[PDB]
Amino acid sequence: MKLKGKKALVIAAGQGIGRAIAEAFQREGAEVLGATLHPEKLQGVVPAVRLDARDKEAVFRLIQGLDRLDVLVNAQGVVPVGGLLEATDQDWEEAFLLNAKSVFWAMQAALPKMAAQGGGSVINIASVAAFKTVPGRFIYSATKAALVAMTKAAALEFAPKGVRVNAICPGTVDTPSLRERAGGEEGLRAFAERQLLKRLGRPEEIAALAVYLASDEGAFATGSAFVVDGGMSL
Amino acid sequence: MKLKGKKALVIAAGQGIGRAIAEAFQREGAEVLGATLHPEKLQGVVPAVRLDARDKEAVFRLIQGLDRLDVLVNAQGVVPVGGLLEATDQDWEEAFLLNAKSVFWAMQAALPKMAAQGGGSVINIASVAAFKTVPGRFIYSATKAALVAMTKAAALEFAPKGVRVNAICPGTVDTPSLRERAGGEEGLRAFAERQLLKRLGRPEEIAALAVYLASDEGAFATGSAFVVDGGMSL
Amino acid sequence: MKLKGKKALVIAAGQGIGRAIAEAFQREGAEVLGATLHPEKLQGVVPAVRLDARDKEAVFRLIQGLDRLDVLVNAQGVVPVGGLLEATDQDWEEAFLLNAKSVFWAMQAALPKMAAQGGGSVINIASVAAFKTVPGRFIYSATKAALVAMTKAAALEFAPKGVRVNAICPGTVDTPSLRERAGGEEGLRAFAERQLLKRLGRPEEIAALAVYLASDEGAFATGSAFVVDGGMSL
Amino acid sequence: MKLKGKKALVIAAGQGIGRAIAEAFQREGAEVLGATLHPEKLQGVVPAVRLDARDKEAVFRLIQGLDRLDVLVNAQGVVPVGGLLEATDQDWEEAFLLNAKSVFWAMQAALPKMAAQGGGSVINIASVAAFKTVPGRFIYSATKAALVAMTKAAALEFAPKGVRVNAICPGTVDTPSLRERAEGLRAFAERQLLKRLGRPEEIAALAVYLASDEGAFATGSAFVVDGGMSL
Ligand SMILES: [Cl-]
Repeated sequence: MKLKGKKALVIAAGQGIGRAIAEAFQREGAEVLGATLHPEKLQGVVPAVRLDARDKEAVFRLIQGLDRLDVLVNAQGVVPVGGLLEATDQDWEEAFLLNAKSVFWAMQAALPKMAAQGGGSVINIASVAAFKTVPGRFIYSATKAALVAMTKAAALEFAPKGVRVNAICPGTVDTPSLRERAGGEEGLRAFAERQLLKRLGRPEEIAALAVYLASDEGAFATGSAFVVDGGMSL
Repeated sequence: MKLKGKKALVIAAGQGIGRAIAEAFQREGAEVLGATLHPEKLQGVVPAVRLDARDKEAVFRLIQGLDRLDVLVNAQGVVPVGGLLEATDQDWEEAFLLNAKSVFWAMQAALPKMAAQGGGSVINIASVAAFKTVPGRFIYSATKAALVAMTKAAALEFAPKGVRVNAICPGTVDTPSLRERAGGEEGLRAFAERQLLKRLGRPEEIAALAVYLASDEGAFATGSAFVVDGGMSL
Repeated sequence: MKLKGKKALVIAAGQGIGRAIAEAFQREGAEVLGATLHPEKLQGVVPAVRLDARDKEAVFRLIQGLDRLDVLVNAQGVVPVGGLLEATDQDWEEAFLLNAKSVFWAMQAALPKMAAQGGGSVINIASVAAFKTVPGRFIYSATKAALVAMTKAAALEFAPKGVRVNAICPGTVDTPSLRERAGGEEGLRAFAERQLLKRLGRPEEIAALAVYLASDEGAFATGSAFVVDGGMSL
Repeated sequence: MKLKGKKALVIAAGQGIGRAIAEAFQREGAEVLGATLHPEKLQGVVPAVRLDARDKEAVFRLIQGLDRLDVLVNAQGVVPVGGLLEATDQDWEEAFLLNAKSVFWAMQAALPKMAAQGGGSVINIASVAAFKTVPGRFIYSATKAALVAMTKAAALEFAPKGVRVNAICPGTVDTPSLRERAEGLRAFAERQLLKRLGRPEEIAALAVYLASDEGAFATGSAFVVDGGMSL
């Protein structure tokens, strides 16, 4: 319905938000390719290709190899944990690489391609951590603030070329990566109890917003950072 | 099919964004009640009722008279024109009454009722003027900043009761009221030429986002202000 | 030394933050006039004039009657308390009148005057409530968000004239009116203990920032909102 | 009189905003040490030491070697130019190292020390580019947004220990680096609302407030001083 005739690439489509967005896009009629470290995770759900988003050459090769790209979703990311003194140089470099530099490359590859094919939509999954300080997320927040600034910079520069660039900034969403950090879904029951809404977000809730941004009806949004966080940053 | 179960009330559903939202809500399966000063405009389009949002008793009577209310959309508003010295006390009183005070009343009426029924979704149509300073919008900008603050306050307070409260913040959208502002359709191209995208927003672009926020998929968004402004605040 | 040869008007200079600003201004060499409902509180401290900031005519008459005005400080304000359903129309009208409309009037009177003399500085005392949602401040936060938007709108309009307009956004500051709504000392003390810094802000901490903004060294700040809130909005 | 008896370290104190801050601190009574790649620029005027802020070991050694430290200013930085496609990975690495990672290190060294010795004030010189998008500043904007996020994170974590952490976010300030980037200045001043560039002294006076006892209620703040350019 809403994405028929659109060609989409979703980076880190193997699980969680990335996967939910790939599945939602396909449901709305998009031709979707899910790039991920573990394409077997997508066996029989969405077309998939192996991609390590840390690999610049592979990111440029994949995007430049596509015939047409209408929507690019950057869902790749890692959540280092720790306050200022717990954080290490290795945390810093790993997180800035995957959370921000990877997206830099993907946009470098995709935006000219898109501009030269008329237009497009780029959707970066950031985090509410870009705006809201919480304990033990020193490195993570810095990477995500960088990502939002980059989203807006790209949006301004390519607006005259028909390419929209936006970020979605989720709060705490129940994902496989969250479960392994918090120890299963009843590990999650504790923190879900602390939320205002007494529950955690769903990947589907984030995917539906991405569908909007990818759609023809999302075409007047650019340079925006959409917070979906259950009121946690209030 | 995103709203098939839901009862929605749209205040100022007669034209522009409010009407686009009402029509879109209708298309997505919702039972819509359109309140407006001119109910004839919704004849054969959406069920309607006559309402002057400046009248506190009328606002409370309408909302408290409803059996069940799943979605409330506050699309009422006036756009006074002028810088600081051109602005009058009459502009101030009229704009704060309609743009802000009437929403205060609508929310006072609706949020307890929604709280009791287990949840719901309130959507305030604010403006990017709440965040982005532009010339000749002194009063308008103050009212819309007030409105976003109220949106967040209500969101925090009723999040435990499962009632979401969010704002959409449009940029320059082609509406009957903008056209009357611009002195006619002839005055629109000047506005469009100032836009990064070289075109004005479409009310449908705002409506699609309201559908997301009214839907079950929007249930993790609360206290957010969604900017859809064609990049103008970059 | 820092405000030598400056003429300053402080509205609501009779107590709290307003008084600290007037005293600090005078210490730094400015000629100061403290306008207040209660001029008796300033005798033998700063030159004083009776002024009810709710009275539009009186506000214009005082400001237009001054020979030269280099600095205007709007420190007037009231803090109603309550959530959405506790808040009243009385609260709304009173708070919007004093916190926002009176500043509208004062800037209408002052800014063209300052613009004609080639520069000046307007300092509005807003609140971190303009940005940060806290329980029980529904009306207050709305009025202060309005005030910050007005600050920026005026700043943009009069920047080419060399007149700066800025807001200081304090957190919880120890003032007679805070103690009037807390108790006097005992808690009061309870609230202080619970704060991040385990103390309330001092009026002098806001006043020193006001000195910067009023001074020639503050001439490159305009349209800014300076948060001084003991970290409470983090 | 605003900083009597305070001991301050200013990193990249050799020119521009860092230099103005070091001189202002001294006029306000502080004992100042200016650290810089070019201490010869400060000599006779401000006590100075050579420091390359890119060298992690050097940063920790200087800071942990100080007797006492009441105020730390991170004024180090670089402004790469270019849009998305112009920007290079080398631009990225060099700007994130100096603009952000070196501040990470300086705070890791200084904050625990301050916490154990009666608190203090850390002032990071960011940029209004952290908030306001302008053409040709893709990398720069990313680094300064990271820096503001870091400022707020550190401020929350160390508020309970008497340490304040704040950022000043300048607009376009007349500095030797700007002049080299750009007479030249004129064309860039014409397209400013105030029809002129910021002065380093205008930033420095705000740093004095933040460093002072009267600035102690500010923490986690990002103070914009940009001539209205982000309006
Ligand atoms: Cl008073």
